[PDB]
Amino acid sequence: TDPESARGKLLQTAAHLFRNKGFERTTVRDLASAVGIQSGSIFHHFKSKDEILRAVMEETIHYNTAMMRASLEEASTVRERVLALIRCELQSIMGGSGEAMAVLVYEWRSLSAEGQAHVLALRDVYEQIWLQVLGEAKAAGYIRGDVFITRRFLTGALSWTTTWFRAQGSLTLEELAEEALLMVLKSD
Amino acid sequence: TDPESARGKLLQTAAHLFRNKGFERTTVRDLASAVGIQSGSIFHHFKSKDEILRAVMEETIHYNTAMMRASLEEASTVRERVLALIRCELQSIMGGSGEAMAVLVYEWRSLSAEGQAHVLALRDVYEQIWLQVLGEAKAAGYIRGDVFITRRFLTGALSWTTTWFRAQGSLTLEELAEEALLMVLKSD
Ligand SMILES: [Mg+2]
Ligand SMILES: [Mg+2]
Repeated sequence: TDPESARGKLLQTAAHLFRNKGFERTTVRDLASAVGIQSGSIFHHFKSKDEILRAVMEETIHYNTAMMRASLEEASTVRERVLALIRCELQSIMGGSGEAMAVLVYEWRSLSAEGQAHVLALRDVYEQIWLQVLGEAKAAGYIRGDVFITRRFLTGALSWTTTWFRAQGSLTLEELAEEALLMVLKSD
Repeated sequence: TDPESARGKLLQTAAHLFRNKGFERTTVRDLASAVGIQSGSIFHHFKSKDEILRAVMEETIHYNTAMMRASLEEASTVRERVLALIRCELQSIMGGSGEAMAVLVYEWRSLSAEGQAHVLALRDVYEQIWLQVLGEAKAAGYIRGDVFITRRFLTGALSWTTTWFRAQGSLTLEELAEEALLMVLKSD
């Protein structure tokens, strides 16, 4: 969405308030004061506060995915396409994608069933990009195992990096992504 | 420890009470009634209730590790030794190792710093078995990447299986372990 539209100002500013204070502690008053409007005008753009949270999360995933596809477009070989997705995912895991991603992770349980189903639809599209690229890898002979299960293991291996990557000290994210590629591909 | 010794009866029975009710809700009275003793006699064997929790967790790890080493002893090839550790870890992740493992995972924050350092010492030994076996694999030419980082990714990939393995329906744990082996080894 458009950052200068009042919708965009509201979404982008809500992302910070939610990240800083929590969704539950962020009042409708808080958001209106931050955007320089009155409480009651918030609800000209979203049907509910729950819907603002849904849109913050949708925006983050739309952005991560757009970034992924753009990186893929610049990659012409199997090894570079797999590496592009690994790097994008790691960058998202390590606080790239910013406040609105941190909101997705910690405020997940604040979102309505209906909001959640919308955000999960976007996650489905994100996963299909992974499955396309890993399916290409499998077809070219770079992946030994089942494509869907390979993605499930890689999901866990990359996510877990939050528990240890900072403790390492001298390993960069690019080196981490390269090591992930060495694990998942038979050759690169 | 010895299951028929009063120490063993206490530890093995505490493992259930802690798993069923939580450590915090398990009173000294509860444990004494379950073992058929008086509250005050519990503390002839352990210095504290915190120490009973430490010993439940230590026993589980000692047992998992003993099982690991035994499986390794029956494996004569690199592929079977790596698979043995993957299978043992998965079996532990999926509710093998039983009540005392579930206690380790959920009651971790109830354990004292001193108890924790003891349990972490056992985890160190467990990890060194993984590093030995993966180091053998690397030496024989089966692993492309860094041994320590390969173990960190595999830790995350196996742990994450709790979030999805039941939803699959028809995949067995042995098949899951085989798929993990296909990912981590260049050949098997
Ligand atoms: Mg901003
Ligand atoms: Mg028992």
